[PDB]
Amino acid sequence: VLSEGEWQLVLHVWAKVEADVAGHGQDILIRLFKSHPETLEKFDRFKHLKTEAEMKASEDLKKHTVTVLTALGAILKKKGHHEAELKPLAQSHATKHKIPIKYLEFISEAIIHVLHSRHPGDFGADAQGAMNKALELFRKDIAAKYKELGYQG
Ligand code: HEM
Repeated sequence: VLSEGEWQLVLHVWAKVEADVAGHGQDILIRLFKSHPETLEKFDRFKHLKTEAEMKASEDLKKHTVTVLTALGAILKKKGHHEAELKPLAQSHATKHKIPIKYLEFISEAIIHVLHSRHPGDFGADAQGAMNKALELFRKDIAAKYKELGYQG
């Protein structure tokens, strides 16, 4: 369970993401695909993309990243009270997309990397610790739902 102080550190950096969610989204998914290329294979819609330049140029990818970060932002804003938000997300990611917990760890790494790079003013050590805790909570709660849904993860 995160403290209110920890949630405020999470939300204060998220406020900066929201200046330009699309640009942050592109950076995060591209970082994921670069660091862990196997993750790209889960996206039938995007797996044809060969290079960072192609990824950056894809309007379709950009739009998807906005969807992803907006969904995550809505979860974070619930400050742990995210049961309603996690239900549809866990179901689609377990049963339609088949995304293991390991891959959610990878995207968490990418989020932390991009925030660390872009936002040193709001992503010092304590703030990064808080974001790590928030993403760990998200992954733990998704993992529990995965199990309930019949997916090993
Ligand atoms: C922060 C974690 C993530 C969030 C918040 C998130 C959110 C979303 C949302 C909102 C959608 C559209 C609605 C839906 O199908 O549920 C989506 C679709 C999808 N997600 Fe995720 N996602 C996350 C992580 C991942 C990861 C790590 C992968 C793969 C490695 C992945 C694979 C997919 C795929 C393949 C789709 C369908 C794309 C399409 O063909 O339109 N997701 N995601």
